[PDB]
Amino acid sequence: PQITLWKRPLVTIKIGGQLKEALLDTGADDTVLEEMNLPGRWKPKMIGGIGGFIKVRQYDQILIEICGHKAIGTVLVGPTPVNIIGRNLLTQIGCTLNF
Amino acid sequence: PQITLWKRPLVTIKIGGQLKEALLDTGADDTVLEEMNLPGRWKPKMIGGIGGFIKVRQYDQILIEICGHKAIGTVLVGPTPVNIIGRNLLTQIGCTLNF
Ligand SMILES: CCC(CC)CN(C[C@@H](O)[C@H](Cc1ccccc1)NC(=O)O[C@H]1CO[C@H]2OCC[C@H]21)S(=O)(=O)c1ccc(CO)cc1
Repeated sequence: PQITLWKRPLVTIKIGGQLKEALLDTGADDTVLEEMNLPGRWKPKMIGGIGGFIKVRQYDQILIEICGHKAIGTVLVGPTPVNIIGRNLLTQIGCTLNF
Repeated sequence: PQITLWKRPLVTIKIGGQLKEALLDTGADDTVLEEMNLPGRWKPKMIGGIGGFIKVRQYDQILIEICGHKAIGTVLVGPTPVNIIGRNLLTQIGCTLNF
């Protein structure tokens, strides 16, 4: 689809078998989701945003479906204000900016 | 143009008579620029993201030229680590997401 930006680009995602809402975020290198239980091993990591750095759980090679488009990649879980889909998965679904 | 997301979507902008590099950020409601001395009146504001909040100065009706496309609207100024072009100006230059 073509998505205009007069509203937040929110989409439904499916991860770990559960549906959630997420923000398509071209300003995020990484995908960061709010606290949730995910299967598989994880490693502690740190990521920095506009307000400072937070600790996250890094899940590698996680299956995640974004508006019916499949992606498999790194998902960070931690105290983010909003579920964000970052460029590491936006590239996998073929997302581009156009003007 | 069409911008892929393999790398950060940085473009050259013109504001207050200065050329800068800024992110085309669909995850940002409003535009936020690194510290700079703009003239005119402003209003204090706090904006939040990963890591917490920063204090910024809100200027209204600021002209920014993004890759030759003119846009005028709210520009926040504060200690952000990156210049961020948010949706309030992305819509004005005709920017869309596509996949
Ligand atoms: C509330 C939703 C977003 C935060 C969750 C909003 N952000 C824009 C986002 O694109 C930032 C923009 C950004 C980019 C680099 C450094 C600071 C902020 N990217 C970001 O935080 O990505 C992190 C995950 O991937 C990594 O790679 C970049 C940092 C990490 S934000 O910078 O905090 C922000 C911007 C403008 C406003 C005013 O409307 C309010 C918040």
